[PDB]
Amino acid sequence: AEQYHSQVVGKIGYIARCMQTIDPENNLKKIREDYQDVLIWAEKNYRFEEILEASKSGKCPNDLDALSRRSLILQELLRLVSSISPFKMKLDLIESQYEKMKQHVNLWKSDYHVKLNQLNQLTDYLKNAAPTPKNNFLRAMTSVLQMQIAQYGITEDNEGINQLFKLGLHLLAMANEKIDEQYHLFKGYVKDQPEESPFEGILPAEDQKILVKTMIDYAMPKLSSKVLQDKLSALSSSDVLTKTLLDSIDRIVKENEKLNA
Repeated sequence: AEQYHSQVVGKIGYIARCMQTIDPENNLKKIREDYQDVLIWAEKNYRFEEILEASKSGKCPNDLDALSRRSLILQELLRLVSSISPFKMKLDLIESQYEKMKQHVNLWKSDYHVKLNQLNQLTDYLKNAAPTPKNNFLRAMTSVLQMQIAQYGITEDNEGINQLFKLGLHLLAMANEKIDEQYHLFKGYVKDQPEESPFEGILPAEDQKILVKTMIDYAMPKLSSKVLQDKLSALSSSDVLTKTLLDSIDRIVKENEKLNA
């Protein structure tokens, strides 16, 4: 009996704490407007017994099932903001993304939810992943994924975002011994995406250098002359992995075929 209204007070506070975690500076006026009937009981110095009585007498929203459904929506919005960190979504997009989540007929079978699930699976795997070429490839693309979700959201049709999910999950499914398949996937991604330097501002400068060295060290054993070896080493001066760099390596690899039958 009194346990139920204690749950109502708890759920009211949980929603407010979720809102405070998302928006501590009170910038999301539209989302807070949707929850003002709940938030008001936590931003005034009501004591527990007062909110408990407010639930017993109906002065606050006291349908526990309805409060939980509203809470899960806000929890999914917080997960979106948390899952893209260290990248940040602008205020108006946070609120428009919330509106899409709120208005969905079944949010928990939507691709918004499934995309968040699979994004978290990538970041979870990367937590304790050894710095192999495969995982460095995956970390680079997962970071681009987070940045594109922060810019475009998680609800609209985006072939770039789906391709990053696809290629990222494929790297995770690849065996550590399928080296040529890992590089073919990664090189293929950089060539097929539209940005000339798709990792600048997204990866740390040292991570970009490691990617450059990974491409050089992969192609170097194939070369059959010092002249072509020197041309490839001349490319290792680049601190950024660009589409141009990859094409310049492929031209050297192509020239090497003239020295082989």
